[PDB]
Amino acid sequence: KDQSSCCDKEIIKDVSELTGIISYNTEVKRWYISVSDANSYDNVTLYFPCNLDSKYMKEKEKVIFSGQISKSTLKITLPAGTTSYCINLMSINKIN
Ligand code: NI
Repeated sequence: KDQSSCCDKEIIKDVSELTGIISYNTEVKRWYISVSDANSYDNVTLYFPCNLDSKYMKEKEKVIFSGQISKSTLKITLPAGTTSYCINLMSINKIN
C-alpha cells in the first residue's frame, strides 16, 4: 500500500476483482482491459493500465484485476456508452 500511482491525475477510487478482456487500441497505441456491464448492451468501461506487466499484453487475455483508477487526459475516439480510465494495477491474474 506504500506505493504511488503511475496515473498522472487524482485517484477517484479503487476497482476490485473485476473480470476483463485485454486488447490493444491502435489509435492511442495502448493496451487496455475491457469490462462489460451486465446491466446493459452498450455500457463498457476501458481501463488503461500504466503499470501492466508485458506478459499480459496479448489480444483477448482474460484477467481478474484490482487497482486505483483516475481520469486521463488521453484523447481517444470511443462510442457513446463506452468510458475509459487510467488504472494503477494493485493485482492482476490470468483466468484459466
Ligand atoms: Ni505498501
